[PDB]
Amino acid sequence: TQMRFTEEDFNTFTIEGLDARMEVLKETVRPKLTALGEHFAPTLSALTGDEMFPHVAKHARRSVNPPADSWVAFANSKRGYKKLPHFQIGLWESHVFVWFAIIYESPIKEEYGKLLEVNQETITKNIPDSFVWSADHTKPGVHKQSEMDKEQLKTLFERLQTVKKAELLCGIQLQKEEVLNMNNQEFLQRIDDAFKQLAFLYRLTQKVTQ
Repeated sequence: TQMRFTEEDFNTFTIEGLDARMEVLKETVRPKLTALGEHFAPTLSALTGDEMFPHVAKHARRSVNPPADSWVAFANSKRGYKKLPHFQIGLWESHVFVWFAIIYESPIKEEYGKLLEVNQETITKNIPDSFVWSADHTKPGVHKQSEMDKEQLKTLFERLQTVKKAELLCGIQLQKEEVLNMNNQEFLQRIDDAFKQLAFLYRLTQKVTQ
């Protein structure tokens, strides 16, 4: 099946109202998120060495506010993903994102933070300058690695262990124009390649999570 997002998928996030937007989202975006979940779960399991399970994002059951983005997450749990380091594939009306994430809900984000600060040279070395970072998955903004200061990436790890609502996300962005002009396989390959680059970040946390 086709998993690459088309124009009607990005445009779904412009529909006004929770009810109206949700009716379209369950028709355009969600089916593709679920397909992406079944497709990439085996891959991440093979890549990380841990059993990975897909989790399509919920909206109406969690918030009364219309979602500006949706995604499918992958974690080493069959019931959830928010409390563990995970991966994500999603989109806003402007772009598609692929993340390795540690969000506020993670009860042990303080340890991950101290561990990332100790491997800062290795992380900088293995994460391409074309990648991006984020301290909050609910805001579309990101920080480009190419224009990331050494102190900036360090403070980002520090705030992860200092500020309770600070997060850590690393991945890539595929602009709407790019996604609309590439084919399915090229789309799957961009995501697949990003997971290969992001895999070592999961392994670092793998150790601290016992």
